[PDB]
Amino acid sequence: ENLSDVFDIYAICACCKVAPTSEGTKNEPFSPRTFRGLGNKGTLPWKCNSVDMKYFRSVTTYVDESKYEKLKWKRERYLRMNADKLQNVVVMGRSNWESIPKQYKPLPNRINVVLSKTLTKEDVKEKVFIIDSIDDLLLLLKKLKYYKCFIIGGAQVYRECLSRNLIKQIYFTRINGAYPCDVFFPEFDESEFRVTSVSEVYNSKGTTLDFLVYSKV
Ligand SMILES: NC(=O)C1=CN([C@@H]2O[C@H](COP(=O)(O)OP(=O)(O)OC[C@H]3O[C@@H](n4cnc5c(N)ncnc54)[C@H](OP(=O)(O)O)[C@@H]3O)[C@@H](O)[C@H]2O)C=CC1
Ligand SMILES: CCc1nc(N)nc(N)c1-c1ccc(Cl)cc1
Repeated sequence: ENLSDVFDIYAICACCKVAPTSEGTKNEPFSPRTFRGLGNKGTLPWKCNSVDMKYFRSVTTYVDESKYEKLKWKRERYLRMNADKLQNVVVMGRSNWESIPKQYKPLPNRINVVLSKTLTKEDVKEKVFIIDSIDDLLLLLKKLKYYKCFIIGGAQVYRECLSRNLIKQIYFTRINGAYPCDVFFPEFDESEFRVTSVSEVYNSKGTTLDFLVYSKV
């Protein structure tokens, strides 16, 4: 009855502290969420961060063949009632797909999926599934051999999956720095997600950061 568990749908993101503004109705100097800044002008708020990229890459790439068996059965039973290299699935919005550096798209060692009702195969020469909605993602997953399904961006992609309770875990990176932002991470029922992993602190050129993991418990 839990699709996020049956199809191992997780979410991964990186958020920073929002940089204040002296004009407008959007300045929150006492926000209860110190880390809510997701993007700024179609780009990352902090630009580049070697550690986070390394972490994100590792996480969304790692596969354990010695664990797929259990997963295959879990999905077979559900479906009831192709010798393809085992890989994870990454799901992104059109913007995110259009920002990836040419030499990184499609994401290496990963099955890429882009949510869009505008793009077409004719215009994208790279291998990647294009879907109209989350419902189509579900369909795709029901008939696709993969390890885990990672949602990597952006705002609305995250917001629809949460509200539809399709998220088993959340990989949350906390960038410790203030940056101007215009896109933020959506809010969710914190109560149904308990923090199950708290990493040590890390440093990326004076900018500290850490990695958390919440599990729908
Ligand atoms: N720090 C982090 O971890 C992350 C940061 N970001 C940042 O976020 C900003 C991008 O934000 P945003 O424009 O929201 O990004 P998206 O990548 O979601 O692009 C929006 C577009 O994606 C499509 N889309 C989004 N949701 C859906 C949906 N539910 N169904 C179908 N299509 C959908 C639409 O395409 P169409 O119009 O073709 O239908 C849409 O107009 C950037 O600055 C990026 O760097 C993004 C992810 C993670
Ligand atoms: C390395 C950035 C990064 N770090 C973390 N922690 N989570 C993410 N989801 C992304 C990310 C954002 C946009 C694209 Cl297009 C690909 C990945």
